[PDB]
Amino acid sequence: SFQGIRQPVTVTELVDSGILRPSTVNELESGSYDEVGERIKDFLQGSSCIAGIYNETTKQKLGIYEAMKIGLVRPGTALELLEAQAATGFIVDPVSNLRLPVEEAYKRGLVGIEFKEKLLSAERAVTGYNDPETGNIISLFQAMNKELIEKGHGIRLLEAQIATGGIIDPKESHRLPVDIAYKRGYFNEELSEILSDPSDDTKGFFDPNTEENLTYLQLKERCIKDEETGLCLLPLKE
Amino acid sequence: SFQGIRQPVTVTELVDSGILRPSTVNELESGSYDEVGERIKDFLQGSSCIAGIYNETTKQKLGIYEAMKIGLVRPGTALELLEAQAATGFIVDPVSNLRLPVEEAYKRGLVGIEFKEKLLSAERAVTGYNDPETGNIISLFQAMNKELIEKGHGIRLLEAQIATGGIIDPKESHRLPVDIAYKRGYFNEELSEILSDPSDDTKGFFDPNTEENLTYLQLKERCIKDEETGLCLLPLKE
Repeated sequence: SFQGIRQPVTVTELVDSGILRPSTVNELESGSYDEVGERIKDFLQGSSCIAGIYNETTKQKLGIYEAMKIGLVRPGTALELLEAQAATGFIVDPVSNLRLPVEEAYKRGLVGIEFKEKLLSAERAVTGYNDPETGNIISLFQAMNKELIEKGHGIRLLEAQIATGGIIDPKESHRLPVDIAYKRGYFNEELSEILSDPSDDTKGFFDPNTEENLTYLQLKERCIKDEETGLCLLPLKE
Repeated sequence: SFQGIRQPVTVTELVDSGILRPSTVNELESGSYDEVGERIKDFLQGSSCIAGIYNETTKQKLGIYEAMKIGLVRPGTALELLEAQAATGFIVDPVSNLRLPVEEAYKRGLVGIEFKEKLLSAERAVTGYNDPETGNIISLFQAMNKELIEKGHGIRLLEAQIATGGIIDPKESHRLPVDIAYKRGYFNEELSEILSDPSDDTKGFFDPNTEENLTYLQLKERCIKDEETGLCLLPLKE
């Protein structure tokens, strides 16, 4: 029925997901559909992330890669935002307002050849990883529980997702309330505590201006919204 | 130890609350406290609400009551924002940057004599209502389950709270993760669904500009942040 990150989402799947109320279905059959998917938008694909940069100097908006290609953000911090962009679904171009998978983005010149390989791994936190035994699609979380990636790197991707609608379901392709995420084994309370009560390890992202470390949630709120796009933008200088 | 809405909050109470990790406690004996309460701020008192107004005309920021006293917001919508303010803990003065209980606000001239009685009831969704038989402090939720208030009015206050840190615990005086709120009988999934999938019913609040109905979450994102205060402000005109 509705459009998810990659795959379409069934109306049943969302009601089971604790997203839509049993009544709103009896209202779709004998009702609209462009408004329902408009009321439950943040779950289908998610809310805005740090789409681009906006430097006070020229008053222009820029993608993340373009700004590092011209010296306004060191290659280092560029990777983080472009990873958190991948881990939520799509790479973004504020100028044109495009949202696209790593492969498309690379064709369109929105991301470097040097970054492409890493941005192709952080996107598996969207479409799923693979189980060494069984070859079955498992969650980023289940991938941390089987030791296929560092808890610092994995944790950094989970907060990018939680700060833009909730943790994603690999199989169903959409955002999920924290409780359902717990029921389906894709997150837990031990992890919520690490974000609510951050430490010096969980300071994954770096703020260019104030030059300090913080969480996606924290950095994201340091951003300004755009009117014709809505995409949150990180203000910079020089 | 930490400061809550009204009452102080024990370090045990927060760990039980699924808020602080068991390690951060043993790390309170070993070097801070002004930073811990700075990492878990949104729960202690909460995030910003719609504190005031900002009219494009004069470029000034105003409290909600002052704007209706000069004609820039009809008495009707004034009540909504001043109720949602009460139901989150404190009434707000963007100009001076004060946060205060209804009683103090009324002395200070931030709210009218006509509104005082209603703003004194919506604050019970903060400090608790009273159970007829046994006269014990019950949750706003429990007050809805015993028919002491309309589900439309009660629902409108729960979304004001959820959009600013989470539902509040009357007894403990702080915000709570949705799952704990469920465990303690202060919310449920049947209610999350009404917010995630909102209707013409759960549209409680009115936007003066676009002139339409929406949820606190939606209206709040239509707001701009302030630099010296951080309080979200609702932009208007005339």
